[PDB]
Amino acid sequence: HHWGYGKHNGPEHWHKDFPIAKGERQSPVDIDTHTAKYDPSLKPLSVSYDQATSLRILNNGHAFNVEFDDSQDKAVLKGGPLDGTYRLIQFHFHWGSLDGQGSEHTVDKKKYAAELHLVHWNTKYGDFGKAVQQPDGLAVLGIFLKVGSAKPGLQKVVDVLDSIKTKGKSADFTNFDPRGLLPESLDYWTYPGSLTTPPLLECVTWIVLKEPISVSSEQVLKFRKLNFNGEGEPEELMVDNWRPAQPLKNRQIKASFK
Ligand SMILES: NS(=O)(=O)c1cc(C(=O)NCCO)c(SC2CCCCC2)cc1Cl
Ligand SMILES: [Zn+2]
Repeated sequence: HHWGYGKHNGPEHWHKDFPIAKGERQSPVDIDTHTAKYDPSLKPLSVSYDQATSLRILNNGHAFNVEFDDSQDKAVLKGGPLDGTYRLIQFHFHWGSLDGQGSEHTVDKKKYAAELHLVHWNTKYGDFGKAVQQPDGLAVLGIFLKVGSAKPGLQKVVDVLDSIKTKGKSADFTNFDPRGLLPESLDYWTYPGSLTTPPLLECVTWIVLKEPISVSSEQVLKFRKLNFNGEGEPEELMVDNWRPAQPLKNRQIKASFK
């Protein structure tokens, strides 16, 4: 039946329902750090999350989303490679069954334990659903996670996961500050790509930070206790919910640094 990450419905099957899976600007990609060229014309990124209003956390059967009120200009991304203003709508993660895999992007073929995606939509198109129909509709800030020291700012998310164990469960999640998930440096790579989940639309400017954040083994172990299945169905741990790297094709990855 429906797409997922399992034995029979995972990434290698998605093209049959979503032929753009084999398109010309698919994500994620391996970032070859020696080939990415420093681009002096990029700007510092502007991440303005001071007025971010979180509302709720949802297990959607693929990952979990932390949702924001995007009905006004509050939490916005701009600058860097972007023109105009992009509003935060949600964040989620991809992660592995073991610490040696889980990220979607890779760096010189290195896999991180997990990757955080902060999803934003371009306010010139009025709403998220119109934005995903445009080549410059979305901007995703991607952040790698390695296992080491705990990330204090992640603990509020970790502790609510037992309340949204299974697909379709949600919980109130107000007053969460996403600034606590950022690394110290905003040095980044950028390229034109796609959603990494069906429908795989080619509507995303990717901005991938170079500096990972560190989370503890105990924090990532709580992610791995979530379930892909619904309540009362046989348990399928939510692990390995990442799409592998796709062909770069006719694209350049640009560096904001060096
Ligand atoms: N992994 S990613 O490329 O950052 C990305 C993921 C999703 C997303 O939440 N996917 C889960 C299955 O729908 C969404 S929202 C989703 C996709 C379009 C229709 C609305 C649901 C947007 C992005 Cl950019
Ligand atoms: Zn994602």
